[PDB]
Amino acid sequence: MTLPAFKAYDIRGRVPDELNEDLARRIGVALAAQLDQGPVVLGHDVRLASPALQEALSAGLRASGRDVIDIGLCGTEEVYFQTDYLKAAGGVMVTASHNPMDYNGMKLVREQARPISSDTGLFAIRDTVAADTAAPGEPTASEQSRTDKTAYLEHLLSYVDRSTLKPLKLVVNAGNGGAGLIVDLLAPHLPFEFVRVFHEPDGNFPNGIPNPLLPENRDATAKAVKDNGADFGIAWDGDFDRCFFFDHTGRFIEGYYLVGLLAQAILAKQPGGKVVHDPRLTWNTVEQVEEAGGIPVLCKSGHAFIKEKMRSENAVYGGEMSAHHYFREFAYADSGMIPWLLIAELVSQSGRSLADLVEARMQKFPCSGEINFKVADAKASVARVMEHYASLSPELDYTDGISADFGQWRFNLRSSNTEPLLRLNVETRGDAALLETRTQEISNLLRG
Ligand SMILES: O=P(O)(O)C[C@H]1O[C@H](CO)[C@@H](O)[C@H](O)[C@H]1O
Ligand SMILES: [Ca+2]
Repeated sequence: MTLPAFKAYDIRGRVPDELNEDLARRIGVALAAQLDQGPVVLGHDVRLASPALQEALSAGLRASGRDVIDIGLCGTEEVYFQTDYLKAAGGVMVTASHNPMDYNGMKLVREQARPISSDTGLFAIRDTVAADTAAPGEPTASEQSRTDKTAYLEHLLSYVDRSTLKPLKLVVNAGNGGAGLIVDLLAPHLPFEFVRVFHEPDGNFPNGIPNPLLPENRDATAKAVKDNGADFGIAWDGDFDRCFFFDHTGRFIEGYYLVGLLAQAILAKQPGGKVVHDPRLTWNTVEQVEEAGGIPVLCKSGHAFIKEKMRSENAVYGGEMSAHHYFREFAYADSGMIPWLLIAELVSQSGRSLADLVEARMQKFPCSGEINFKVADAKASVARVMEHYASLSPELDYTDGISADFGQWRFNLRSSNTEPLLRLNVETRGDAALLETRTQEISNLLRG
């Protein structure tokens, strides 16, 4: 067969069956043969296995003559930023994002933090590793320990005018992932009062997997916000490349509406910029980008596609409805920290709550949120939906699965590139009853 840990965008597996130290080391040797010249930046997340996997990966790399720069415990965006900042040949983050306790993985980038996908070298690494039968060589290169985050921190703060910031009260929920360490390093430079929930890094995840979409993690943050009268709350996944917002009532804000709002914040600083967005949910983003003088640029979802469209278009900002936010000045990479700094500045400067900033957008373009399906025949399921609606003549688009625009409502339906699921997203023009009917009706066609 082929190695199962090698997914489309990255390496995800169960330790030690699909991913282990010998596989990691072999990945190190194979990566040395794919990169242009320069050192390799390594980082890892809080998971229990992640240091041992990094040590193995460093050994394979140094056996093949690449210097390693170990930046230690970190979030995924720091490997991206440090790879670009230090002009390294590439970087590797050991992490399993939001996945179960027995999982780990790796995200790989080349120069300027460009992603390595199955498309673009990750499957060439897989093939090399699959065949590499050789014995581990000895380290012929060094490992430098570069744990200082000053440049990263200074970079993050540069997005906001610190003298316009009000002493807002913010709940932060790191889910025992790694985000609280960055918060605690920024706190001395910010006027905010932080209310820290599930703050300490703990790879045993005592309070559960860092995944804010799970209702127990959701309710922990929503409750902290109401109990403390915070202005809003922020929660991250384990490696904090995803950021989720809660308004002052404790209400979870669908990542879709943050794309348009962050867009407007950015185009206030860089007028006439291009903004990259995905096709799942579109109408609110397009109108807000245009209202702000920007240019909306549609792109297939998935972080490797977004980053490339942004480079090739010189887009100032890009956003997915799955809580990934991308910034040109951040090596065209995603950050889970920049978003909430931008929102904090917006609230401070406008005198508006986060709830009021999004309220009218949510009523103007209600959406279903992402709904996932395991079905028997994904093709036959999709066929049934298209059959049922063909007599209404929807405008179709195949940029990313199927988008069907009916005028007053639309949906996107697409297979996942990382799970064997169908993902559904629906939205209407200010009609919540139509939203519910069409979402139930489509759900029925899918399952039946
Ligand atoms: O499983 P999917 O939908 O193909 C890909 C999923 O993970 C990616 C990487 O975190 C995200 O960029 C994407 O928006 C998300 O839907
Ligand atoms: Ca993540």
